[PDB]
Amino acid sequence: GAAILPDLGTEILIPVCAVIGIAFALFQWLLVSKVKLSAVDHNVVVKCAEIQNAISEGATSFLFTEYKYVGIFMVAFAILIFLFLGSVEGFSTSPQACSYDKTKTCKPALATAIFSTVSFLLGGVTSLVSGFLGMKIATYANARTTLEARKGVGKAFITAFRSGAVMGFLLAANGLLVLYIAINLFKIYYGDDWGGLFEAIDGYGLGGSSMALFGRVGGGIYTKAADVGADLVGKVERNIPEDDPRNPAVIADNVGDNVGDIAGMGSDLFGSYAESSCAALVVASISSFGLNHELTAMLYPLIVSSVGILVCLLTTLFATDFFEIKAVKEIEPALKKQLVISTVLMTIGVAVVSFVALPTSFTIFNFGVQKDVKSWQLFLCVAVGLWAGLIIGFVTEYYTSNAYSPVQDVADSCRTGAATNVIFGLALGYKSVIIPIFAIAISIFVSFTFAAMYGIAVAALGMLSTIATGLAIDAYGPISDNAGGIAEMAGMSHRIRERTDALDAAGNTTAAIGKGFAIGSAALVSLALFGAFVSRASITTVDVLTPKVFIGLIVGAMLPYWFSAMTMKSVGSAALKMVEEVRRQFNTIPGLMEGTAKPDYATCVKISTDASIKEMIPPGALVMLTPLVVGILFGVETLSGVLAGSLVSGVQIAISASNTGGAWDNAKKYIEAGASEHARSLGPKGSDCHKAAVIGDTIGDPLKDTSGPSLNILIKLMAVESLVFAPFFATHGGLLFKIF
Amino acid sequence: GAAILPDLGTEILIPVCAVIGIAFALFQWLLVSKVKLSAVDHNVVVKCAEIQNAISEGATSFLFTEYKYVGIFMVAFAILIFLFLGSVEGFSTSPQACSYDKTKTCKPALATAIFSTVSFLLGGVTSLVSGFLGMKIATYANARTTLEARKGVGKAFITAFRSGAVMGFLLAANGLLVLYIAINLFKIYYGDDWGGLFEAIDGYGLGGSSMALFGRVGGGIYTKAADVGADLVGKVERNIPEDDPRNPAVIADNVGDNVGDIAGMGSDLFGSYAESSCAALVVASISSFGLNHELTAMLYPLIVSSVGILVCLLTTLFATDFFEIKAVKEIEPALKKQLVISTVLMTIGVAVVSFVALPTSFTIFNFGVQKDVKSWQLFLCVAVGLWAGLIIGFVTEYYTSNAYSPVQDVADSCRTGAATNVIFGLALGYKSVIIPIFAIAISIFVSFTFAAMYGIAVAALGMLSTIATGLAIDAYGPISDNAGGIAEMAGMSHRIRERTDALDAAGNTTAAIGKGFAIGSAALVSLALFGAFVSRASITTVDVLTPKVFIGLIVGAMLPYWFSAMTMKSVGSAALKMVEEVRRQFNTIPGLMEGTAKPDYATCVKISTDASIKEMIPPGALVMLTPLVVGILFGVETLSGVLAGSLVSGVQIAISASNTGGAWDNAKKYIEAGASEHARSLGPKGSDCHKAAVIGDTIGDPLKDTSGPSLNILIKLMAVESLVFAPFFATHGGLLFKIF
Ligand SMILES: [K+]
Ligand SMILES: [K+]
Ligand SMILES: [Mg+2]
Ligand SMILES: [Mg+2]
Ligand SMILES: [Mg+2]
Ligand SMILES: [Mg+2]
Ligand SMILES: [Mg+2]
Ligand SMILES: [Mg+2]
Ligand SMILES: [Mg+2]
Ligand SMILES: [Mg+2]
Ligand SMILES: [Mg+2]
Ligand SMILES: [Mg+2]
Repeated sequence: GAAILPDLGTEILIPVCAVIGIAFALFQWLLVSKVKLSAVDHNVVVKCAEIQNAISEGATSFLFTEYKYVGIFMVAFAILIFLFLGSVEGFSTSPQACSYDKTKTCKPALATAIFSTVSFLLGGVTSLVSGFLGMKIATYANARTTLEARKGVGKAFITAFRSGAVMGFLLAANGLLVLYIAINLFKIYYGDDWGGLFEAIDGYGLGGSSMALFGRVGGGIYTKAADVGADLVGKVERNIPEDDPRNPAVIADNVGDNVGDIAGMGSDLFGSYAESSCAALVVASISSFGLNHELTAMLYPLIVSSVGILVCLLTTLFATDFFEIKAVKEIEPALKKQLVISTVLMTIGVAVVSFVALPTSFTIFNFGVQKDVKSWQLFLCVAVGLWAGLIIGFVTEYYTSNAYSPVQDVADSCRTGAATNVIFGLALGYKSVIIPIFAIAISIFVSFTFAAMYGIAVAALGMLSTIATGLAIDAYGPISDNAGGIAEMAGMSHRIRERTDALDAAGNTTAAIGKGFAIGSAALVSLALFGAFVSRASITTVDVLTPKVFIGLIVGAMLPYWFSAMTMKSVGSAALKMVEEVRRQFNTIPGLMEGTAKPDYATCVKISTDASIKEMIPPGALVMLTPLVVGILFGVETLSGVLAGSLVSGVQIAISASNTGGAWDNAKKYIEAGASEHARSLGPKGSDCHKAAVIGDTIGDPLKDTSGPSLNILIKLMAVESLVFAPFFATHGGLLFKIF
Repeated sequence: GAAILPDLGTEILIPVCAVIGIAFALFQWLLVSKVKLSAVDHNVVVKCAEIQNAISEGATSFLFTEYKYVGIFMVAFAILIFLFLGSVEGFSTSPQACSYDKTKTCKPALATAIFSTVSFLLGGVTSLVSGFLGMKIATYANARTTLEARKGVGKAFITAFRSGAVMGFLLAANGLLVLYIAINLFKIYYGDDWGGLFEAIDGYGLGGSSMALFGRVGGGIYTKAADVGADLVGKVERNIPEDDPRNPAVIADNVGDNVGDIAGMGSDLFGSYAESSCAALVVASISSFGLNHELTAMLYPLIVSSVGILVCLLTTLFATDFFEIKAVKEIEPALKKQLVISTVLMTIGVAVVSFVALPTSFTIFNFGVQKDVKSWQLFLCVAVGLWAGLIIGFVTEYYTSNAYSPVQDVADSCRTGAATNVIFGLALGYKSVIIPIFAIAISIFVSFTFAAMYGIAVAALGMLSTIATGLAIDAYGPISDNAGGIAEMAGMSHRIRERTDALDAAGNTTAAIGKGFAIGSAALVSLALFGAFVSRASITTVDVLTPKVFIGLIVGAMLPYWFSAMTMKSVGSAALKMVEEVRRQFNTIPGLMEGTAKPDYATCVKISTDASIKEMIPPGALVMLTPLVVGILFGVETLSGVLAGSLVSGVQIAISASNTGGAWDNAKKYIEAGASEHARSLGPKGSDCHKAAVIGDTIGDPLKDTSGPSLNILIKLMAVESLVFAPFFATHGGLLFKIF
């Protein structure tokens, strides 16, 4: 049954919304361009511009190198997709009867193999663009945030936030537009074969997350090598300020914020948005929407996202135009209010979309059967994802902000040395998983009960319906981070660093929240994708108490630990190298420590470049080889276990790692700031307590910036990879069992 | 089909072996008594005995206190077993159809509710006795190991190993004898109802692990509060030797070794032994062995354990009589030979038992169907468990001994400070899980394929078939640990401390191996119990892709993290208080640092005492309340998800935690001994590298001695607890779904 909103209306609405989002991004960039600087107080302005250029150059240079390797891997893997999918039906060009309707004829499997390859490359390119554009605005907005900090913490906040909004709206609108275009283009070939249309379109998220994996891990290793090295020798050893221009690692550190926390994060969340959308589309395509060719209801997830962009635009105006920050204590609540307002506004918006873009009754594919579903039930499916997100955001704030007791007790434990700081920090992260898990569990139960895998996929999208705002508050952080780095490097007044420090602490919490959203939506979309895989692979039942499934389960649960071992070890080894280099320069360049000789920044940049480009390979291979090795050797039943295991296990370590690291960072910020008697009693900077906090922070660096956040990609990527390769595994896989 | 060994032979063989094992343990205690000392070099022996008495008193005092609370808890919980199990049949006194065969009449459920309570209390008491006896021999042989260290390493090794043997054989023999006795007594009532007999007997393992959970957590919190406190103030802050008698936390530290690493560990492994034996018994009881009332084959597990005692006795003779240690490098291989020799001899033993105590063909219950199994197939089930163990031991030795690169690299990373030491340590533990998981997975596949749940249960018992030797090599460690503590506290020669340090380092490795066997066997037995739970609860299929099972799965995966948060935070807070107290004594008691005034040990003993008794409660509650809360509220489908996720997730954090902790300890021992130039280059004691290693070591302390090893109990305990209450949950549970 047709919805109120006709198909042509949907066809107009979606790109209009994307255009509006792109326009809004450009406008914000324009407003930020009003902050002027150049390399040609004149001296402070000039110095900021020079440091900005060093950072910009370093960041652009790394991504080109990273993206060159990743893009080569992408072409290699696209060929694998083509051959494996094509081999299912012997590359025949002959049409076959639709698996979703024997009375109809569908396009050849071969076409789906081709178009899956196309959408995969599309997703990879779009994901690269997401990270690059993010890096561009971040490296443009950093120094401008620094200069605005001369006028106060509120002005600086607005520059960093407007700029964060540039990234969020660009990424959400571009991701939406590309998907919309691909669908209309692919439809020209597929015609009424919507099952094949959307199965092919599903490659988009596969490409998105494939590149995101390397961007997150590569970017992650680069930044943490520099970060740990700079901080340990500078702050713990040499008793100099963080980001001091004498420190040879400071440039790599600040470049790192852009290539990891920005570019990597950007590709990462694009993968999230793409997979959730695509997962909804596949299930709907063989549900009544796709069967009755009802375009509007079929594109329900895209309409939700179209409205999300608009909702986030309005929300943004509240922080950008309706409220002023005057005191440091107002930053975190400002940020939180963006999550609150957008959620409330999006609840309404989702109700509107459910009311006008769905028929009141319809059916959803449910493991071979068409399940009767009502539109108010779908509304609750996406709304439960939306509200799970907000809950995750609140709990994550409680655990990572130095405004609350958990982080303050972590800082407090520094009184008894680094070891107690680490014990308290590990305990905090472990403890922090409880409510997000419960939130995710509730979201699963509601959405699974109402609309099976579609409901779940649409819950994932619900959690990411406010993605423009999520990205904005998140990207705000590394920009603020760079601003303090630039302030120190340019020798600005201590008042400037205090303001940036306030901004930066809030970004710590905000980064932990973004990670919570990414993990939450990854669990959701991966479960949806798990169910879809099972159908696509002709599995009747995934029975945990069979030998094949159970070994998959316990092995899948182990993968996130293997992945974490590799990434942690990489950062550890590179940082060890970094410390040796930094020590060397301090110990052997005359005048360096005295400030009359300049350090060699390039050598540190090279160390984090070499380690990242090299060491991103094995964990990337682990994730993407796993479904192929398990699918081909052991078959779809064992692979089923693996998917379930990696999901339920990976999620726990991802959450605890990110929050522990976030907590160590803000525990350190708390001591550095001395904004209360308790904080001051832990100081001043350089005290044993401070140094214990720095130890904790640097241990948390790879936890929250390399392994932790990348785990959500491990999960969601194997999930979509297995779905895309399901027919191939079902037909040609399980060799070990076929032999014996 | 009867086997070659008649029922009467089996009835005689089992206690004969137990008694032999008891005799052998007593013989060893005797040879150890040959080493003489008394508080009535003369002044060294006297001081050694006054110190031994101080430790013995503190350990006995805490155990009584701890056991007081646990026993009280044990009685309360026993009342729940009676009521809940009794409620299944409305406390009827009438017989009813067999749950395994409705054509037959069985003993009333109410009877089984009573015999379950009896076996529960029996197991609890036997678990208490297990811990207590271990503590007795350990606090007896510690000073004897010290005094004998005056004559060389070999001499001190033997005393420590003989004493470890006492605990290993007493525990194994006693655990067997009690089980055997309880089976014969219970059979008096049950007659031909063997299903009901062994269903009731299954309470034995429930009592054993229930009470072990508190013993591992309570003892673990006690010991680690002292350990972290003593080491941070003494070694990191005040630059004095480890175990220095001036340190007021040193008595609590050394008491703790016996109270956690010995008593808690002993209960822990008794729990492992009992659950494995019992789980095999419940499946077999409704297989052909139980239905045909063939006593020999039905007691296959107890006959395996009986031959295990004999094999281990033979194995012990090799380290004890046939060989001796001249060089410290011979210690670790000596202990590993115990594992290799016992594994090989037991392979032969299990072959013989399989050949003489089983019919060549029989059936194994398999989710309703009687499955045809051959004796050679059962042989491989127990053998694959046995060999999985040896593999796990080798891999664990590789990751925790400082004779190999991973630990040496971790020690090396100390050159760049505590933060790199910690990052490397975390990475190592994450890495160490790969092969054990694979070993476990292979064990599952083989045993599940051949003989379903019975096969898996029997793989679990195979891994624990050399439990006496396993316990010997492990218990050897803390005895050595204490011996070095006594050496330092008695101001003995530096050369004495060097010898015990060598003994101690090996003990760290064997303790990590012990934990691996416990985690390996816990995975196996819990999977077997899981399957049995599913049958007993009348679940047709555990379908991962249902709302009820999946929310169980993800939540159950979260539980080990929640458990770790509690236990890590408890140690952190307790250790923090300890540090403050030790500082207080050093800063306010005149003459203390100088050596002319005595420190108040009692205050430190009180800190760890108070913290442990209080803080053992909530994690105990979490583990014990979970099956009841989920089973009653959500039902057996959800609890099924919980059990699966708990197992596959908990195993990863358990292995990684114990091995990380072990690694940091031995990295530290490596630097402390300086037995190579690389080791010496990181020294000497008090260096920045040494201090960085001590930081890592004290972070690892709660990881490997509180949270990590208790995690295996969390898994195996919820597993039996679920099976025992299965009829109850199946009848009266799932309330939330029955209402709305
Ligand atoms: K940040
Ligand atoms: K030990
Ligand atoms: Mg830093
Ligand atoms: Mg940074
Ligand atoms: Mg920074
Ligand atoms: Mg930060
Ligand atoms: Mg950092
Ligand atoms: Mg210690
Ligand atoms: Mg100790
Ligand atoms: Mg010790
Ligand atoms: Mg030790
Ligand atoms: Mg220790």
